[PDB]
Amino acid sequence: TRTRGYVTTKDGIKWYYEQEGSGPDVVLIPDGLGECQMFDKPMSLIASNGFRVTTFDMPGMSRSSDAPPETYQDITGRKLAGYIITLLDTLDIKIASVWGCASGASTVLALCSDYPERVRNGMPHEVPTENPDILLHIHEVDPATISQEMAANSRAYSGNVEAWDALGPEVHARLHDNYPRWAYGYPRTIPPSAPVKTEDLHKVPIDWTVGASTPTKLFFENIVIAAREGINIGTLPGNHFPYVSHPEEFAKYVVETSRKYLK
Amino acid sequence: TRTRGYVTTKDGIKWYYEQEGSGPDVVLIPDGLGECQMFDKPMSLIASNGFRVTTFDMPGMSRSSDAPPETYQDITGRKLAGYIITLLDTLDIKIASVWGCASGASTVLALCSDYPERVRNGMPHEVPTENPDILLHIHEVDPATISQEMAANSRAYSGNVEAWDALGPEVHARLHDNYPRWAYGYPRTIPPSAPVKTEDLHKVPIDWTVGASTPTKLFFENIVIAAREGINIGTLPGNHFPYVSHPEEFAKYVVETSRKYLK
Repeated sequence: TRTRGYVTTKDGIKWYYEQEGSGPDVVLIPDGLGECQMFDKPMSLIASNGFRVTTFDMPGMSRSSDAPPETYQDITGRKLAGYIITLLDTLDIKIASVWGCASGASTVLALCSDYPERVRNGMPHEVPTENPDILLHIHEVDPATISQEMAANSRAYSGNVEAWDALGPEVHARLHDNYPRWAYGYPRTIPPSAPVKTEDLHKVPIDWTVGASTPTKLFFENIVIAAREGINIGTLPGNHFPYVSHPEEFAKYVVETSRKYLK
Repeated sequence: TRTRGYVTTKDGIKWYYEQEGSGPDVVLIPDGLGECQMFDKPMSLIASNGFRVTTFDMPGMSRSSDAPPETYQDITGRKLAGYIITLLDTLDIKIASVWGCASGASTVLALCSDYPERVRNGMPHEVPTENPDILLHIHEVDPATISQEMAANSRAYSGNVEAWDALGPEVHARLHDNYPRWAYGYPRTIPPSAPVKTEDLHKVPIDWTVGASTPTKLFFENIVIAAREGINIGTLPGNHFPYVSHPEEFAKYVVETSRKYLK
């Protein structure tokens, strides 16, 4: 059964989290928008394949908004990893298979690099390494405008607008409030903090992906870096949100990829 | 000064070709549509930097229509390379910097692999290694349908529909006649014959590119291969036709890339 609730960690964050299943641990880290309801559908699919799946809203986002200012400002992959570690310690998850897109992907990599003992295998998807043109001045306009622009951008990069709309009104209302916060703390600090250096990439197994429909230039360095480092790299259908656009295919990938590292 | 001409080579092909400038040779091999008029603007731009630029319509296409059927059936990069070598001998171009997209890129690689003495440096763009979904059965369709389908596909993937439209009605009238020809002879045999083996890639300098706006999956294999093989890889603005969509950026890429291997 899916359990849903809150837990407050020693850093002051009141986390909203969800769990389902039993078996080896799989952790699903949201993308920058910090909304874990995006994992609902695939979560059931992955859990039913023999894994305990854990997901959560990110600090200051959505239902995890009751968190100290510090937890949502000047965000890096390493900063978020530190908070995730704390959360995992509280939930007693010693080792796991970790997924993450965008800033979630940065966190995955930071975990692979600085907390190898806790990662069975990392699945990063579209690691931000450069700040995209369309988001250069996102923080320069009114909050309401940010919400509107980001709402349109996210939909456009959803990979399936119908499924994006189908996330529901409750999710979209939460996203509306996350957009400005995200813009102030993420886009400028996340990309330069990408742990994509050679010394970050070889302690644990990594399976890297990029969206099949995502314009080549956006995550082009992701591919090149992976290939050069001899790390498995491929695409997933969709764009920025494979777990929303193609939940079945997304679940299958996580299951198969994690299943191969089990022993 | 732009010279335009026709010349019949010993294989029976009546080629149509154009040339401009003086200096080291630059050859612009068209894409699968074999329409060299798409290189019009950039041709002058390249030429003005001290290069003799040569382009031509491809066998069976457009103004090089008068050609033996064999020359546009069961087409591979290697078959095209052969025909092009003969033409180069006939125009007395000994060594050249060669650009090519799609099947033109397959041709470039074949030239780099089999006729290395004739290539100063190769510039392949979007080498087909797989056949996309859409063209999976466009060879069992019919001439009017194909021209309707392909004309839209190309516009879509043009990278700039205004510029594509601005090519003119003569151009599109010729393209109209080529679509089916292209379809019966290219799609099924070009991708499987891609000269992207280890042995094909290290005899001469190669600078590989992919479209910046092209969906990642399409030429994902190109990136992985280049990176794995230590070959320079990057993006160019646009999609499939950077010479049409972004003439100045294209011309700059070609000139700068070529200048690297001069003197």
